[PDB]
Amino acid sequence: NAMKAIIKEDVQASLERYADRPVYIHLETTTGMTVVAYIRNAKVTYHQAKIKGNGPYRVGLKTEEGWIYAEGLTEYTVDEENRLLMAGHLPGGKLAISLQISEKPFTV
Amino acid sequence: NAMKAIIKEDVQASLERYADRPVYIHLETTTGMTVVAYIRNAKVTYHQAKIKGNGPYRVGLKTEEGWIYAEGLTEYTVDEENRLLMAGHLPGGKLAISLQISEKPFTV
Repeated sequence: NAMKAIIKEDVQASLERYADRPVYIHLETTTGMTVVAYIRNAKVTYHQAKIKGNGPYRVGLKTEEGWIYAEGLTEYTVDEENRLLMAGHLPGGKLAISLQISEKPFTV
Repeated sequence: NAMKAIIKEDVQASLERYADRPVYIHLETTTGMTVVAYIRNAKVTYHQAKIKGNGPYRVGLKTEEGWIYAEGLTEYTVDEENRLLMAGHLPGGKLAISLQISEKPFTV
């Protein structure tokens, strides 16, 4: 739980860090928890990235020929492996989301 | 709305059709609708694929070095462009999901 409330500018700086080179992505949505949609270790290269909103937040990544988008993000951290981990959880709607970016495949 | 109730064996046959060659994927989850998670035109090559359950259904695709998974699918079709379109909608929980596979990028 090194997760901390999102600091917009720090996340933006972190996203630009991983732009223009191949990275692995984990994008998952859960509900009430049961998994709804899940993509793990999708390999992509994005050239533009932006975190928007004032809380919760939404992140959009423009890939080679597509898009990766996540809304409802409220917390994050950059771990010892330098992986940008972001997440959000709405206790009322019982909805959770996770978007993680790493230079290496996600395992355990 | 050419969407029709899922026929497990037909979907399975369709999934195996796109296995082992590069395809484009659209995977999206929405709620109450507002988009929650979205990946459009992710390019992947999956070697194993299976639709499970008895209704709703869940589809798992094993990619080169990751996974694509969607639960709550109830309807589908294969359109004129030979694209496998699948979706599910839970009016009670106000949750929707879409998983689409195509040999070409998704546009309009």
